[PDB]
Amino acid sequence: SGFRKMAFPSGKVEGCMVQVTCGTTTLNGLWLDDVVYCPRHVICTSEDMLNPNYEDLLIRKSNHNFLVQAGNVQLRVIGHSMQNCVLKLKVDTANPKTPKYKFVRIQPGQTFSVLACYNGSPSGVYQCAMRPNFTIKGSFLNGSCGSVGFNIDYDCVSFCYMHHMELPTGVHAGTDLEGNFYGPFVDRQTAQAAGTDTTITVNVLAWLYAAVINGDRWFLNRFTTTLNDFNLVAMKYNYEPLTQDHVDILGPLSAQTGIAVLDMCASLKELLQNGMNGRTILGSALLEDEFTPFDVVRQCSGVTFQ
Amino acid sequence: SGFRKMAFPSGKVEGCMVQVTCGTTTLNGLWLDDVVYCPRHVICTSEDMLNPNYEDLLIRKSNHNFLVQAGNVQLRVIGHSMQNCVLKLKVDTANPKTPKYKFVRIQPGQTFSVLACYNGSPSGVYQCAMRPNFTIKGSFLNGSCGSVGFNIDYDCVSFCYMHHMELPTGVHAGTDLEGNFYGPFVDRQTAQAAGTDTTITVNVLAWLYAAVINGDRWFLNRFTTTLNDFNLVAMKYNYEPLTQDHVDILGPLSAQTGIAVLDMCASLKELLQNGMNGRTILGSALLEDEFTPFDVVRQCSGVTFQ
Ligand SMILES: *[C@H](O)[C@H](C[C@@H]1CCNC1=O)NC(=O)[C@H](CC(C)C)NC(=O)OCc1ccccc1
Ligand SMILES: *[C@H](O)[C@H](C[C@@H]1CCNC1=O)NC(=O)[C@H](CC(C)C)NC(=O)OCc1ccccc1
Repeated sequence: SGFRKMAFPSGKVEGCMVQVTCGTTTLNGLWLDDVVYCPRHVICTSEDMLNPNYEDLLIRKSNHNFLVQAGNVQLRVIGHSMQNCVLKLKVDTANPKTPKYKFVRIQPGQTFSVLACYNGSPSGVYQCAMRPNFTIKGSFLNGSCGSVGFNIDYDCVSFCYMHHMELPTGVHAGTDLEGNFYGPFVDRQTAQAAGTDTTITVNVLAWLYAAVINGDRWFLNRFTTTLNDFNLVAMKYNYEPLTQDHVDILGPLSAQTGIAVLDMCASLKELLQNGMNGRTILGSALLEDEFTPFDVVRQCSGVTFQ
Repeated sequence: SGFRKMAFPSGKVEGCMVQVTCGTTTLNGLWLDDVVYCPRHVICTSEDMLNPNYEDLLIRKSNHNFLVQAGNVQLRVIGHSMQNCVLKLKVDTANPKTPKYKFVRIQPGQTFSVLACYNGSPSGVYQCAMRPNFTIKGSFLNGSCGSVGFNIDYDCVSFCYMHHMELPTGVHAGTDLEGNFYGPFVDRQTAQAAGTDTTITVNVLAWLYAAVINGDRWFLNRFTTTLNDFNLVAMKYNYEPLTQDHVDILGPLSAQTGIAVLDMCASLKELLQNGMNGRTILGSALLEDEFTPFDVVRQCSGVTFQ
């Protein structure tokens, strides 16, 4: 037993990280088949980035201005192009270590693993949630751009995120691998505005279910509640509204625990109005919202990939 | 910026996980060169495990009773032997994906990444600390035995932990890869006693330094303290005593922040006596102690492996 924030095994993605250089900017790219993907601001200098005209900047570049390195061996750029905020470099060699993969645009509230990279070299892996306001709470330094977020189902790697920028708020913003930002963000060095962040209610419930599965059962109470009775309390506390579709997603967890979902909502309601009184749940003094119901079921049994 | 609990990239270790079967028990083994390492209780039935005579149980086994599988391909056992609580299976083929590696016995307070495995197949990765009482707070289900904990320096994998058992307390116990348990534990299914756990003071300070590096600076105060003045407060709160060698380990973090270490101890003293007053530090309502000073410096800049 036990419950930990768990990332996917990163081996399949490690083999796809390369270094992309152009000017003095170096960052990470993703090498799949004969195409390298990286953030398009690799083509900016430090002055460009305040309001870059990316089309005019890319025009001044040719294939040989793009140095791509995988370890110490290397590809040549036989073509380049811009798709939204990513650059695609067509290269000599198809990556021999290309995993089965898809590109997916994930939804707010879903989680993924981030392989943090510097100079094309993997550095660490951790789990993140796409916040309701389309930011992530990451760990990214200069050079980290082009690090990717992914899920593994099967032997199949679903890439969902490429890192581009840190907002002066301290949280992080990026694109899908077609180069479209999550959220309202643009790739320029300007003060940019994330919305109010809300707590992912269905994730908090799933973690309360994980807590019961693991012996933490004190918060379980006497009360019950209705869906709209709870949703009134949810908006008081900036929790995203709970729907019937959320209830049904929790069905498996409800059936393994024998605790009805709105029995679980009633415990959550009192935690929100009464606090935790200095006690803890799965070793945390806060309500955790970065576990999806699938994360919980995975970890609590299943938990197996090619 | 930002600060997250980060595991090492797991690719090098994924290639070493195999399935070891003997009877109906299946668990994970580690395949390095032509030797497979796994917990010796793979040779027990469900009745043996209450007080197994491992030597007498191993004698009834021969090489062909040990089914070792790496993916779907497979090795033959040309020799077996017991070293402390691990079985070593000499096998046909040297693992083509063997990384450069060493076996190390880590010290209390150090951290490592755990690659959780089931049926020889990697499932997830997360970071753990060896507690002062030689347990870890893990996430392990049935079948997880033989999963390993490791560090990466270089391209060099330092294996330090193999998982064996869950204590009725809920925390986890295991051996080094020479088969010697961390702590007083034995591999039998008996109620077993971990000591009082203490908080790793030097790790908490390192995380407070990480907090200051990342903008969380409210806890920084006015006071100072002496080493033994702090150590009196530390034993009140079951914190391990702070020594001069701990101070010097924190030197780098002190010099990047400009905050003297016993200036940092004074802030920690007031957190311990006054609580956090419902505020948070790096998004946590508790004092975190599973980051070493090296973890902090790694993540806060460096953070790069083969
Ligand atoms: C790409 O490597 C970099 C990632 C930033 C670096 C600091 N923390 C991150 O997540 N992205 C940028 O530098 C980005 C470039 C624009 C053209 C998109 N600008 C940016 O994110 O400004 C925020 C910032 C810059 C430098 C240090 C701290 C924050
Ligand atoms: C090895 O796969 C297994 C790992 C346990 C399984 C449950 N959570 C774990 O960490 N180890 C054992 O089953 C161990 C065998 C002895 C001969 C060492 N016995 C044990 O740990 O008992 C505790 C336990 C057993 C089953 C479920 C929950 C706890």
